[PDB]
Amino acid sequence: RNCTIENFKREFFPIVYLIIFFVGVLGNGLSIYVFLQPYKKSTSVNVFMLNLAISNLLFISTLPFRADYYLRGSNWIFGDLACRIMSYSLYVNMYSSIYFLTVLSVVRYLAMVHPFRVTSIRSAWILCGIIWILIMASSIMLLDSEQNGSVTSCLELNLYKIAKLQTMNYIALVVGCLLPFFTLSICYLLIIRVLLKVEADLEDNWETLNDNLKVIEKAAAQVKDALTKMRAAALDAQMKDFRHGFDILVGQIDDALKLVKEAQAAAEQLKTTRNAYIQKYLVSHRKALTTIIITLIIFFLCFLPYHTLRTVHLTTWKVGLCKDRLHKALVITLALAAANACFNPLLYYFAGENFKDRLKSALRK
Ligand SMILES: O=C(O)CCCN1C[C@@H](C(=O)O)Oc2c(NC(=O)c3ccc(OCCCCc4cc(F)ccc4Cl)cc3)cccc21
Ligand SMILES: CC(C)CCC[C@@H](C)[C@H]1CC[C@H]2[C@@H]3CC=C4C[C@@H](O)CC[C@]4(C)[C@H]3CC[C@]12C
Ligand SMILES: CCCCCCCC/C=C\CCCCCCCC(=O)OC[C@H](O)CO
Ligand SMILES: CCCCCCCC/C=C\CCCCCCCC(=O)O
Ligand SMILES: CCCCCCCC/C=C\CCCCCCCC(=O)O
Ligand SMILES: CCCCCCCC/C=C\CCCCCCCC(=O)O
Ligand SMILES: CCCCCCCC/C=C\CCCCCCCC(=O)O
Repeated sequence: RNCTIENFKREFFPIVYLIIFFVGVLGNGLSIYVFLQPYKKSTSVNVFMLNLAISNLLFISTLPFRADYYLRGSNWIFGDLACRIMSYSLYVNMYSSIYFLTVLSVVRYLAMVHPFRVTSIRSAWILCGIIWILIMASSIMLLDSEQNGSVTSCLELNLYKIAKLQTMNYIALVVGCLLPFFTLSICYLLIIRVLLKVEADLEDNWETLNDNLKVIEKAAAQVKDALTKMRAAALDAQMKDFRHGFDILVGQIDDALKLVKEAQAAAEQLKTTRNAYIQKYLVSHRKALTTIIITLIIFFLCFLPYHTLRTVHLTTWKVGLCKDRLHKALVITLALAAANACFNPLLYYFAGENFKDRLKSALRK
């Protein structure tokens, strides 16, 4: 090991791996504890988040061993099977995470489309199981093949595996990184488009309501006229129960008129119900937009630099050449990719589904 990158590695990896370990145990242990708290309602997004956190915490449990490897001067003492498992756990976590994130963004988009619409929980579990099976079967090759002599080396690129990984990169790069990032980019576009259009419509709706209510507030002959115009507009607008409730408000006001204080007072009750109708949409859009922005940032930080540098490192690799500068850049972006496993609970906190509700419930206990 003549190259200087090895001296860099033996100090750098123990630091970042142990930081990720402790931070990731705290975050994921607490997140999983919160998830499993009983709450009157549950959702498929809770399924996807729980699967992500379990995957991340499993991966995090391997990091003290990798740190040990480097702290011993790059000598593996944990046996051949354990080395195999290091490799396998790294890559299974990474791509299961990428797919759980992609599915989560898609789900939030599809939800913001339908704010008023167990059945989908079992489907969420079925989908998770599909993802696990496909990635675990695609990764078993790592389990097939501690190599070194006079010392025991694990975690190292070497001649024996170079051609193999050159082929596998090709697939994982395309199907495991770039295709999901493409899916995310379309999801961002669609989220922004739908959000802008819906909120423009909602502002128009609220504005016309306040116009009609200001007319009723100012000026009984014209009160009935305004209420009948509003009733006709509402009838043409036909959420059957919601429309019926608003129309019953209108009919109660129009009766209290046709029977000036009671009807004008009843006119205000539409305002709070309309504000609640607006807020339902606004909450769905907040959630979808937060999810997609945090997820794109994770991809730009954790996954795309790593896959880029990894690919070039493999393509230019030669037996008797160090390439210490490219190799150092790769080591750093590998740390970032690993660190995703402690970054993800940010998403549970800022875009969870009754996450804070479950947390406040836990705090009561
Ligand atoms: O420390 C250091 O000096 C630096 C790192 C050395 N080092 C250590 C070495 C090591 O791991 O020991 O790895 C590299 C790789 N590895 C790959 O380029 C790879 C490519 C593909 C791959 O596939 C796993 C299974 C993916 C299954 C899958 C999931 C999907 F979602 C979609 C499609 C598929 Cl197919 C694994 C590694 C590339 C460059 C260097 C190293
Ligand atoms: C992942 C990164 C690269 C995404 C950046 C892509 C840019 C080009 C995206 C982000 C938001 C997108 C816009 C979102 C909304 C609309 C309104 C629609 O009526 C025409 C397209 C238009 C104007 C989109 C054009 C493309 C767009 C500007
Ligand atoms: C909504 C905005 C539009 C969404 C789109 C934004 C995200 C693009 C995603 C993937 C493209 C990846 C393209 C990478 C192509 C590289 C091909 C290449 O460089 O090949 C090198 C060499 O020729 C081979 O051996
Ligand atoms: C992530 C580090 C390496 C992990 C290797 C694979 C471990 C799998 C662990 C947990 C997956 C949980 C499986 C639950 C999904 C099945 C649901 C169903 O079939 O209905
Ligand atoms: C990673 C993100 C890439 C940045 C893409 C830049 C394009 C952003 C375009 C529009 C952002 C719109 C923000 C939402 C405005 C809401 C205001 C309103 O609805 O009244
Ligand atoms: C967003 C970065 C993801 C990974 C980087 C880790 C460090 C980030 C630390 C703090 C970021 C906080 C982002 C909060 C977004 C929520 C905004 C909102 O609630 O509307
Ligand atoms: C809940 C996070 C609040 C942050 C406070 C900082 C210190 C907290 C650290 C560890 C507390 C561990 C909480 C686990 C105990 C179970 C919770 C309960 O009592 O219901």
